[PDB]
Amino acid sequence: KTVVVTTILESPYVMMKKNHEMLEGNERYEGYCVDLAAEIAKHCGFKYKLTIVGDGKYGARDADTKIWNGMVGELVYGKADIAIAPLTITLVREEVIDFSKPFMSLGISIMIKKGTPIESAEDLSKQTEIAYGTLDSGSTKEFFRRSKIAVFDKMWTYMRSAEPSVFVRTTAEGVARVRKSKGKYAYLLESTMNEYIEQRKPCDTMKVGGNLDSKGYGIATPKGSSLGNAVNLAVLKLNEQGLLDKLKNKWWYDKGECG
Amino acid sequence: ANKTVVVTTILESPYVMMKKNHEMLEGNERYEGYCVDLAAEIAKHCGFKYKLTIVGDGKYGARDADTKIWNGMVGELVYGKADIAIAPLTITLVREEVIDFSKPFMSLGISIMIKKGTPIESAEDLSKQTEIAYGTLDSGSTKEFFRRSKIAVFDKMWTYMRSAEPSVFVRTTAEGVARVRKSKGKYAYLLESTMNEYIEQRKPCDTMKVGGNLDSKGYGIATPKGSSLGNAVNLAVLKLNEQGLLDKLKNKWWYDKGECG
Ligand SMILES: N[C@@H](Cn1oc(=O)[nH]c1=O)C(=O)O
Ligand SMILES: N[C@@H](Cn1oc(=O)[nH]c1=O)C(=O)O
Repeated sequence: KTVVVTTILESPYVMMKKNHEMLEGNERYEGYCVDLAAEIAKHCGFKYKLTIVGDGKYGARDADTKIWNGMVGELVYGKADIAIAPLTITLVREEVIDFSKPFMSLGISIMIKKGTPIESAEDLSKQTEIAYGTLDSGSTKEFFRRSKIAVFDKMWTYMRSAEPSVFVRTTAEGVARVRKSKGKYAYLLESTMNEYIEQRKPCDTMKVGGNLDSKGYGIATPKGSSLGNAVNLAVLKLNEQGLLDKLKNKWWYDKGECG
Repeated sequence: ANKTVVVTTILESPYVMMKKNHEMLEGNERYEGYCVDLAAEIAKHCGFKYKLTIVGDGKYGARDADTKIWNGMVGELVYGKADIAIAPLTITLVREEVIDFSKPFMSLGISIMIKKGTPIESAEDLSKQTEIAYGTLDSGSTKEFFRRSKIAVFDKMWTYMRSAEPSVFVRTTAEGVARVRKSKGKYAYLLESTMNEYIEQRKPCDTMKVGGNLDSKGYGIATPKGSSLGNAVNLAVLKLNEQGLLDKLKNKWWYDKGECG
């Protein structure tokens, strides 16, 4: 049986190849997770079909309906057999789906328009001139909503009531907002996307401060899936062979169009 | 029928260390450290009583080629001598094949420790010279890394280390640190970044971590394959990290009382 892989269009993990309109199937995409999927499948011995998550979200649980959306939802409801994307390993998710050991490390970080008067999260919380938000339906937003740390708590109180909305539908939108806000908007996103955007034209953004936390991305499968074991061992072998580092260098620093 | 959980761990600073008056203390009270605190937090969150026991052979864990017998903490789990391992045990493929690991509670990578002033800033530097000797810890993931690497530079380093005389391998991290400190810069030690940065903050502040890490991995809490404690332990680790506890514990044992400024 062909394995259904749910993923999300997020640079440089999964992107549409140039001329993708005349391409079909898996050949339409390119990126770190596209290469990763190939390696995993190769090591686990299964054929697969890449599909972009329907609602374009990562995965959150609606406090009301208590339904899961994004990639997490597709795994939970049997729409997909596995998730191969920059999906953050978290407690709430781990309670409904399984995660392989992490294939990449990261932490929430700050992205600013070059020249912006901000060096840390604490800075952002002390001022009101510069707005700041996060992605929706993701682990970053949850981070602030559940944080009991003074600074983060303060930032959350501000963000959930900010007007206009400081939350964005996609990372691209958060980035575009920073670039077009003349420094009046700072975006909170994972260090991985941050450092990637940092090395791309027009090279007008940069990462400031340390990471707010430390965690990783994991390949996810429906709770109690037979693929779980082989996938986990595959991630470990790939990391030990140095493949994960090669892929990281290939989609991140190689083609460094910035200075 | 709830029973006291046997925790195998290892005397490795600052994860597990003997308290000052350890001889006036008994049981778990004899020890202090990052993993001692971690054990308490996990036990609390999972609701179990435990007994900390230092691994007999003082090794992390390796499979003897030929007899296929595992030693160290990994062996304690495999042969049922312990119920769980709470220590800086590196999550690796060969180990995950015989025991279970929770998600990472700490991140690290192999690194280089030098005596200050030593003319080395990378693994490549080490591989192109013979004046400065270098080695790793025995029965661990670092030695296995070089032994199994297909990467040119690392293969070259392993080829040199495995046959150097006298032996460049040490039985304990402490022995490796001593060798770096007393060898006038003629010895460089390969060890995990975590131990490296801890030592860098200890007197007499004569060692330094140089270059980036050779890899990126983590430490996990290990349990015998199929253990019932597995699930709860994994979740506990995740909750602790999200609460910021783990970041707090590392600063406590690494920097809060650093001895080098
Ligand atoms: N990897 C995140 C998605 N997301 O990307 C960011 O940069 N922030 C954020 O929430 C997830 O798995 O929910
Ligand atoms: N955590 C390592 C033990 N060890 O510590 C080092 O610094 N190198 C090394 O092999 C393991 O689990 O085998």
